[PDB]
Amino acid sequence: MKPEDVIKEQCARAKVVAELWHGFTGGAPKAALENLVVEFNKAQQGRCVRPVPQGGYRDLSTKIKAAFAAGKVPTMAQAFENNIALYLEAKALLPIESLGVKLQGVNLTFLNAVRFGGVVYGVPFNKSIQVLYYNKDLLKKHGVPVPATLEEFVAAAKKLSRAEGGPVYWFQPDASTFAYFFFNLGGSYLKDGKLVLNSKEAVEALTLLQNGVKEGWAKPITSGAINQNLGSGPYAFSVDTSAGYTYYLRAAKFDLGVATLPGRTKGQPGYGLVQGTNLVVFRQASKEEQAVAKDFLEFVLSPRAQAVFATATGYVPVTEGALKDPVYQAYAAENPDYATIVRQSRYAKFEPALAEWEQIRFDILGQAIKEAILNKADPKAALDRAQKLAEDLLSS
Ligand SMILES: Nc1nc2c(ncn2[C@@H]2O[C@H](COP(=O)(O)O[C@H]3[C@@H](O)[C@H](n4ccc(=O)[nH]c4=O)O[C@@H]3CO)[C@H]3CC(O)(O)C[C@H]32)c(=O)[nH]1
Ligand code: NA
Repeated sequence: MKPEDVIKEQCARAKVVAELWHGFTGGAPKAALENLVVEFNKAQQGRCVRPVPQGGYRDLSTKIKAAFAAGKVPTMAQAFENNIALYLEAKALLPIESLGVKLQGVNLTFLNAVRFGGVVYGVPFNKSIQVLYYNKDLLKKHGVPVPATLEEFVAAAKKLSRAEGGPVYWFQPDASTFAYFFFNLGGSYLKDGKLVLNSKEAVEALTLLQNGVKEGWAKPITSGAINQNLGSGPYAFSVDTSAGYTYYLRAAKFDLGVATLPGRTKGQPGYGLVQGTNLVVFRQASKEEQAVAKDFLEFVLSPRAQAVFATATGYVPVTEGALKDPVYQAYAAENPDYATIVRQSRYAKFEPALAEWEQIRFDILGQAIKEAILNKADPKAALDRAQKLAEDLLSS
């Protein structure tokens, strides 16, 4: 019996059920969420959370949009910072501390990101950082150190690619991969509060990827996740969400490494994109539903729940207390990758929290990166188009 079967049963015998719409399609993240919910439901007296899978995160936002039109929101959902900004336009969200959920010791990297007009509207739950995944076997084979700088990263990819006869830096042509290169070549999306997609650092970042493809050291992955493509051709590195850890581990036929991101200099690791989601609570939910939300959120923020979630998935523990939990400690003592993910979570950048950001990152920025990388569109012309489309979307 799967944990979602156990939850369906707990929920059947409950007098209040708080629905939690999420965007986990399976693997470790879906299992860890459900296991956490099973445990919460068991300590309650007929008060339950029902996790409802809505597809991926994009399917999730579309389902929540539909929910607003219909006037039937769930009690909780996962949200990106930009989803929070959008739901706040609708005034759809309960201030988190109005529930009496205590947030002291939540990492300010995550807590800052859920604060709008000084008010916290989300609980950091499943927060990821990009890390460098690598093939320790293939690097040892050719005597190539883990690269510490972007310069060493490009040299390693070129040297390994020539040795193995194939592009060893694997990347998705998407906003998430672009963010790593953009941020770490000095880029910033907002200039005096205006969204700029076509700055010289944008052009430089997209050019580096496109030159990578031409020169034969960067391999665009067009079909499924990087971890879904492992096994065809030599692989040295990717830059990818920490929540892909269990996916990399299950798929890898080689000894998997995790490192901090290459930076401009050895003085500091590069910045990683913060991804995954916060839990929000909808004004429309009943007093009783909101009360279960309140208890669920205190449970999810407990050191044990965060320790178990983070060690099962590769997400970043969102609390100082999680790091002092002995379950976390015992995982970290036998697996240094958990410390690597925490170390990398210190060098952490967000995309803009604009209501329209979801549409822009996929259908505009995402497209322009695909045009340059897959159709050999001029990097600057592809981003000049993106800038034009985003300004049309954002205008007035
Ligand atoms: N809607 C919307 N999505 C957004 C936004 N910002 C970023 N993202 C997407 O967040 C994903 C990273 O979030 P994360 O929770 O760190 O990782 C996910 C999965 O990515 C990852 N996974 C799943 C299957 C698999 O084979 N491998 C694997 O690594 O496991 C986790 C649960 O699904 C990226 C994925 C993307 O959709 O291509 C674009 C990115 C936004 O603002 N809105
Ligand atoms: Na999955």
